[PDB]
Amino acid sequence: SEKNLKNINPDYRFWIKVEGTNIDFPVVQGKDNDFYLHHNFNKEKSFSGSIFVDSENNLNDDSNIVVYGHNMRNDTMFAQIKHFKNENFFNANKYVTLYREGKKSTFEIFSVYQENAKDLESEIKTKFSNKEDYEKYLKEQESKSLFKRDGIDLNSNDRILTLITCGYDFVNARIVVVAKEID
Repeated sequence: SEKNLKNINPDYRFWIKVEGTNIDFPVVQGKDNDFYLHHNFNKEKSFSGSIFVDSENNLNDDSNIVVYGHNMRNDTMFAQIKHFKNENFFNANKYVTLYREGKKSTFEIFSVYQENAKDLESEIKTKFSNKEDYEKYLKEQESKSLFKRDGIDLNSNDRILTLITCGYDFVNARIVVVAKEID
């Protein structure tokens, strides 16, 4: 199954499902963060692209796994990420699930926020010098959340997942959801 996928495209890395949403897709890694904006999972060019993980992510090492997706308002790709801007939806919907080499991992969402695309590009980090900067980065992501997730106990031992898609409230808006690995 995961093998089949890996065949149809070797850039495949994992499956993702976001609780509360129809997001339930394979995720691919390109050599950059442009290819898969403009090409589907068969690599055929396409307006809607694919879900991709940051091309500089080392999935084994990195403290923050960054995944990007189109929002074109039509219930495809990361479109429904928009619901997390709703306080009630946020309270009720909590978990993102990655399946990778036969293995399921679960992450609890603790932050949602919107931001200018360039601003965001310069803020988002996959790599970290040392534990203090990581901790500092974690507190900033949490502190930016539109809503508090109770009892989350965010610290420098955690591993996180960050999801980024288009927003429409202002020009070049991006919406961002951050989640911490649990269990």
